[PDB]
Amino acid sequence: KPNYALKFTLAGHTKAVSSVKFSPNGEWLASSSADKLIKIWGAYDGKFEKTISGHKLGISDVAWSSDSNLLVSASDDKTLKIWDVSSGKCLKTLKGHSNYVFCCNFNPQSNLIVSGSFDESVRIWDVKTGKCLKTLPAHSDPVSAVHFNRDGSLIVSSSYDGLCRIWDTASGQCLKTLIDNPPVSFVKFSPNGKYILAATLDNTLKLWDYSKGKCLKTYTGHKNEKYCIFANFSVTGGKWIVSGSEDNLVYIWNLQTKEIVQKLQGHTDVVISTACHPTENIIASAALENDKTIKLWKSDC
Ligand SMILES: CNC(=O)c1nc(NS(=O)(=O)c2cc(Br)cc(Cl)c2O)cn1C1CCCC1
Repeated sequence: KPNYALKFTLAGHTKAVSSVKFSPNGEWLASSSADKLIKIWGAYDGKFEKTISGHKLGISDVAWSSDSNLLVSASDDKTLKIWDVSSGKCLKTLKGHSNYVFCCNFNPQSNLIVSGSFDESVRIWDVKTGKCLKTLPAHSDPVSAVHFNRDGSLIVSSSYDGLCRIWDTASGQCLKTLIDNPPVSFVKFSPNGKYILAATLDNTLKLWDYSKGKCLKTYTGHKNEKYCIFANFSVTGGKWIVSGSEDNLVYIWNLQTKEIVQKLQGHTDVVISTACHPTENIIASAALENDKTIKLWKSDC
């Protein structure tokens, strides 16, 4: 079992935090908030680095380019913005969605951005020009998550409509639909690209072989019936699953046995987002508006 212990609490956001993400080079943590701001923090000591501003309404998600030089943010103002992290300047505003943008990601190559929106569509965008390349009629309800696989050739999307879908990046064609149908609040590809991890608002995480349409594992015991809470694979030490929870705790499961191996206590509101450091056994966690803080935790395995 891991032994994550609190090392830093990071205050500064003035509304609920929505997303935390470590930069791929391990140096930074980015946070987004309903307060319309992105904040950059040192990944190792939690020292505040800078505030990035420009969105007109709150932000649901942020994501890093693979070279850690760009961020993209998804906002209720119906746009995404591409930011140069070093200068804090908005490089591009991605316009096209007709309602709130809820989720976003770069592909590994980082020449594309994928977004999902309340408008039920998935859009694929050219990073260099900011132009929308494809609009996928992906779902019949808000899109809660979008993620590229390890080589960028596939996209997975989830939605409140109860579906997960796998898309061919180049053609935009839907290659697979996984379908009771509780709302899907989060999905991402596994590190080895063969599985997807999906959160449903039945307080359950499920590890699916999407090619076979078989559910290999389920992770339960946490509380998730309302919010789109990020889940993570922890790949630096022991193989874990990490998720926030609506009972204010961080949950950590053994990937193989599905046993809860740790619960991290300290937040005073829903833990809406967690993130796992790329090389060290470090977790970042973030909570809603009774709390508004980010916590950094460290384990020996
Ligand atoms: C000894 N290996 C396994 O037990 C195993 N690895 C995977 N691959 S994975 O999900 O992508 C993955 C997850 C984590 Br957390 C870290 C890494 Cl590095 C990684 O590759 C799946 N499993 C089993 C088979 C179904 C569930 C457990």
